[PDB]
Amino acid sequence: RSAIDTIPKSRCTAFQCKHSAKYRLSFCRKTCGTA
Repeated sequence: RSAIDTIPKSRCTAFQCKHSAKYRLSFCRKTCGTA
């Protein structure tokens, strides 16, 4: 339950941050403040 890649190297992942949206942002966003 930790980061994935390119994201805010912490605990945000499209596997959490925003499940049905990883193909919309890229991976991380809402809980990632990155995209």
